[PDB]
Amino acid sequence: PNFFIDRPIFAWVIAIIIMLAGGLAILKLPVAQYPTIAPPAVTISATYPGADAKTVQDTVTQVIEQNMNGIDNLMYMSSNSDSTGTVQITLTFESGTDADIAQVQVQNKLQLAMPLLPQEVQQQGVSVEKSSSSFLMVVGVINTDGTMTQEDISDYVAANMKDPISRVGDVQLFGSQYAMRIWMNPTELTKYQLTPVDVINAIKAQNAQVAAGQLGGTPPVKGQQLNASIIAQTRLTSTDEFGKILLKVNQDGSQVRLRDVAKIELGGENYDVIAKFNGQPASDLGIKANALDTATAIRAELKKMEPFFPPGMKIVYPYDTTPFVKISIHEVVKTLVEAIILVFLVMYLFLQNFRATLIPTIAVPVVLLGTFAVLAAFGFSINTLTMFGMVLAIGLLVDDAIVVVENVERVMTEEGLPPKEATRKSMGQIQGALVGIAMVLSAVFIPMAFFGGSTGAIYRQFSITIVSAMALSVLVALILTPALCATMLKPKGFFGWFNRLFDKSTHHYTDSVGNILRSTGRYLLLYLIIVVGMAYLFVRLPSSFLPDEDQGVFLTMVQLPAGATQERTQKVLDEVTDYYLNKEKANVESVFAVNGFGFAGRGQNTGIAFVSLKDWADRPGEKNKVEAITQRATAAFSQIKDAMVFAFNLPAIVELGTATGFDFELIDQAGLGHEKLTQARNQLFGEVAKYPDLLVGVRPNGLEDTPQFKIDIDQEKAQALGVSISDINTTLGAAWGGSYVNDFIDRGRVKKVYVMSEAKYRMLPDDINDWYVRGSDGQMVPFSAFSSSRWEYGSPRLERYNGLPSMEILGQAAPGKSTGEAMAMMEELASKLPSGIGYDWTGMSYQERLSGNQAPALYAISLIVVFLCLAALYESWSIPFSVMLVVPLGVIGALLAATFRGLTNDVYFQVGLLTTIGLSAKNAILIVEFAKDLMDKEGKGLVEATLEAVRMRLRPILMTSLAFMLGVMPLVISSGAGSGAQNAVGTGVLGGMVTATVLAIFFVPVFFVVVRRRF
Repeated sequence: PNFFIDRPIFAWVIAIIIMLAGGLAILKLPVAQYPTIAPPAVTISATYPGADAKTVQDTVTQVIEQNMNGIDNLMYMSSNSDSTGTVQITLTFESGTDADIAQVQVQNKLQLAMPLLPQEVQQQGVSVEKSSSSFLMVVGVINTDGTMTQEDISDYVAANMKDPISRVGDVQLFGSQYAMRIWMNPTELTKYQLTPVDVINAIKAQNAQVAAGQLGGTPPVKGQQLNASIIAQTRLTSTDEFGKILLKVNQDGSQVRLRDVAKIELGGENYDVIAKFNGQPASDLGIKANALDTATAIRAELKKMEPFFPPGMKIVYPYDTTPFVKISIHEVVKTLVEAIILVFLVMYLFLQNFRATLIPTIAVPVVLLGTFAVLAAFGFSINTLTMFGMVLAIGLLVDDAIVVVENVERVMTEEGLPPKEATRKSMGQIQGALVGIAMVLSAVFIPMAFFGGSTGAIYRQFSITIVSAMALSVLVALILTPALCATMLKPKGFFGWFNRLFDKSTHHYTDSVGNILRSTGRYLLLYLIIVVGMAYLFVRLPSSFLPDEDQGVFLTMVQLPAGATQERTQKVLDEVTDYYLNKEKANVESVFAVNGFGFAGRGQNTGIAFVSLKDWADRPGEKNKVEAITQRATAAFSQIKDAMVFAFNLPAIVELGTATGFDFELIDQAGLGHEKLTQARNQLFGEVAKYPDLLVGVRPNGLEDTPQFKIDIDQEKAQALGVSISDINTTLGAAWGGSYVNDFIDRGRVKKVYVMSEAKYRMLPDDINDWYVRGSDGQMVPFSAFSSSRWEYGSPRLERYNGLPSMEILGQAAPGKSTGEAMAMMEELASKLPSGIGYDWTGMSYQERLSGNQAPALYAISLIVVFLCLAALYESWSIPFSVMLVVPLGVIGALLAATFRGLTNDVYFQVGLLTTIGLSAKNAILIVEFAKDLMDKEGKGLVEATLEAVRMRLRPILMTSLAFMLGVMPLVISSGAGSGAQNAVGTGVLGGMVTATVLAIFFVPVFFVVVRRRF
């Protein structure tokens, strides 16, 4: 309005205020390369020392799966069961809910079922926690001295850091804590006729701590004048003085002390997990609100102890992402900077007035700040993509300002109107046009919130960003612009030539237009031909979900055959470290190799290797680039190999994996039995490999049967010999498996006690015979007495899906094939199989199929609402249609690019499409808005009004367009870190806009012409 044509500063102040607010935003908000994107998933952990997967499923898990019931938004419930007595159970809860609450919903249940359970486990640990696979980061620690061991490290740590640290979704500690370990000598127990049972018991007794009452505490006596507390034993505090743990005394008189018949050692709480950083032994932490603050408070909690470390105690940040992120963000900001400073001069071109250009110079930043303050009002996680949203906001931000600029400029110079009335005339013209364009453009991005999914939220954030940005841009366009002009604007040979040439060219081209408008059929047909090629492209699409880029690290798994060791594992893992360090040294900065932690649960035949790399400024070799490195290492690890080795990159999202892929999950409905499930499953592998035209990479994520060694016990003779079957089982377990006897103390820290057989006696079938047992009467006896032994094959893995023994199938559809038709193939093959066999999909292969294929609804709805705003501006049923025909034009321009260059589809792509769409609209909008009134209220010739409108306005349509174009260019120009997404974005919008803008100038007129002459 002109409320501000009373008052220059009132709006100056509004604006300074709003920018100040956006500035307030800078600090109080989050920072991340990505927002919260996954649904909230919960996990349960359970432990049973020394047994089978089948064992627990039949003892522990199956219970839980039975007695869970009544839990909100319970999407689904998967469960693993491994043969190290470990269970991880994952329940995903429907999107947009509260972990903090369902965690409890679930823990109450986990506690319904506990007493059903053992005392071993019930006492060991039964934990509830939350899902996070992608480790926020990692830390490693090595002994530079190279003199001590990993358990030393881990013990130090736990005594020092982990608890301070945990006060953060998860902390994981590879290794274990100092726990005392009683390595049992069986031979000498036989000598002295002892089953370990006596050992366990004597230990339970000689290591404890008990009440002592007090002296005269509660009711005293008359004249009593003293009170104190008594104290009994404590927990024995040394291996040495467990050596003193007395059992027995010989009849001769000699006693029986423990130390003489076993190794009393410090060792692992367990260790089926080992680490070596650059090959040198070390230990670690996997660490997981906020990203940067997290990192920095962590570095702080670290520094304190940094000087307090023992000698040869060095840290490492082997697996990290933060600096990557910051660098990406910083340069993506340099982007904005350069894009704006371009405009700074693009004005000077057609204005040449050091203050003809400053209103735009000024406004934009204020608007970006308004967007900051938007997300401030609503939080919404300042982060990368929501920042790209700022990038694309630019030209929208730009247009209306450029517009008013040239409007007033022409009104004054073309005619000689003082600033006030010149401007207010421009306004009497253009007031509502801008409202129109804004309401239009919003019709594109608004409809996306009602679109659901993790992508649902991606679109929510990016689009609401875009749209609020436009809102504020408009508002200011309608506030301060009107006065700035009459605030600094009074009523070359390096550019004079250019103005000359511009004037010549505009006349040449408008003349070509006057010539061609007479011809319509040919160019009319060309429009449709363009549409057809557009559809040809829309069908020739490659397709994806998101890209992945160098992040300073990557990974490689290692799988050995059934039957394995830490040793045959670690030898190979060492060959790997050797390769990476020796042949590709220049980029291989370090390595964090591991032994034990598999990717399909945990085990022995599994290993994982993290790879850390050099700086972005010293890794320019495209040949020795990230993915080519992996490529060539693969061949290196597919040649002289006797074990499977995937070697590859890190998908840069929290466990979403291949989106063109799928993960089928087969289930035994009705008591068919594990064996039949396996049979039909391998059978289906063999049967489905028949169609390598739709279905590719069909491997099971589960693992195969394995030699299980059974020891059958003949109850009869056991009873016959005065024996406790319990004594049998207990000797067995305490020797071979382990046992949580009790606790002891060290440095105010309690710690565990295990009593397990010495190593070299507990490793082989024949070793069994070395074991004896004390019958009732008292005489040591072998297992050979009553023990049968044999072999078979059973699985070490057992998975279940919501109640039921289930198996997994990792697969992918052909690239030019949706995952849906692959689901059709899978159902066709499997549903044809015997009764009792059901199935389901999951994860991606579930999520993306429950809601997919709605984006067309977005675009139809936007189309509609835009038609509406059009007729609103026009009160014309007929006119709107014309301008909508502008949609397709920019489209091809982007589409063709994806083939003109090696680029593909994603979110970014849909987004740039919608963007260029709204932009072409904006362009034609004000063109026609002019021409119409220029006809009606000037009574001009319809065609003549078109020509007048285009002539009076040709320079800015060029200006703003090309300006946004040049602002976007650098990305496509830009390479290096992050350049993946950067270029992916910069490409499509240029491609589309070039076409849209270079072409509308000839057909907007024709569209309107034919609309009017056929109506």
